[PDB]
Amino acid sequence: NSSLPSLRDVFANDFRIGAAVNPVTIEMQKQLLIDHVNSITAENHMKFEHLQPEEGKFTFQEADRIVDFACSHRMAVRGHTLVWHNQTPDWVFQDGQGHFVSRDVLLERMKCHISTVVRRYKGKIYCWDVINEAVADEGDELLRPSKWRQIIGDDFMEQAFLYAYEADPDALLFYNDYNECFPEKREKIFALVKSLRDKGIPIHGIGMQAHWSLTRPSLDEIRAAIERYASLGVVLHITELDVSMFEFHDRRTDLAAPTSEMIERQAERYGQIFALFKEYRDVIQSVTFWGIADDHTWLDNFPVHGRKNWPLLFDEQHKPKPAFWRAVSV
Ligand code: NA
Repeated sequence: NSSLPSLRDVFANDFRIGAAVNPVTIEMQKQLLIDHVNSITAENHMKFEHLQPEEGKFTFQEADRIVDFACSHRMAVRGHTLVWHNQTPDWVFQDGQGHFVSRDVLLERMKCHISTVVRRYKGKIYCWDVINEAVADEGDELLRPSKWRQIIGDDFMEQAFLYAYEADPDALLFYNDYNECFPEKREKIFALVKSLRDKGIPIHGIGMQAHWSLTRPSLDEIRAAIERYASLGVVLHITELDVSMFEFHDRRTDLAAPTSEMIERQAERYGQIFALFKEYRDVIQSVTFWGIADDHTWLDNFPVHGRKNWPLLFDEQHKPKPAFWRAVSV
């Protein structure tokens, strides 16, 4: 690695380079992070259930460690995530009697969470995924069901963005989602963000999770989605990038190593993707991977528990893969 290029330096004129982390992987992958990234996201410890597990009980210790690491290495931090249909405790939606709370009460609890969390990290965290994954991933409706939406109404996203803006008006506020380049879902995401901006809501950015495979989305699809979203005037971040060795239909559990063909195609795929990101450097300002090396990835257990995946630029021994060399040479 002594003579290896540094990802953040190669892309210094193009976008930040980030990694998702937790206190354990910061220790396990510390030198790779130090050597390559200039942005960090908490993989899990800034989600609602990890910050306010019980009402009025805030547990910032893990998030604090992650921010302390970033700040001491001059890394930016993306805050992930305030309002989501997952990893939010049941207390949030319920009264003492157990019934669902009212719209007004859920808005007070949303405001209190957002205010307390965003104000704690103001001046250290420069952007927040305020709404995560509200758009439907299947069927014809615009929006996914969620208790947030059930109890407040469809203006729950408007309110979340306004509460976060009040808590830190210097932050960039994002709508973040996956399968963001499939045309039907891209059109829903575009319509939704257009409608919020058309009302003056402080949404500044779209986060493209980019939980991609070797084949999907196509490069034409990615291009079209970047152009579509940029045409709204928002900032784009690629927020959770990984390139799975398995397509969505491939639920094999048996593979103990990637084939040479998978490794080669993944290298080609990452070179193609980075070439496209560099081409859109004027609208893409950050590319975060959902990890940094193949010794830690949520894809080992999702969508199939207990297998192994190899989605990143560095292998389990933290050495560069064929994908690294193509990514850095665009
Ligand atoms: Na840029």
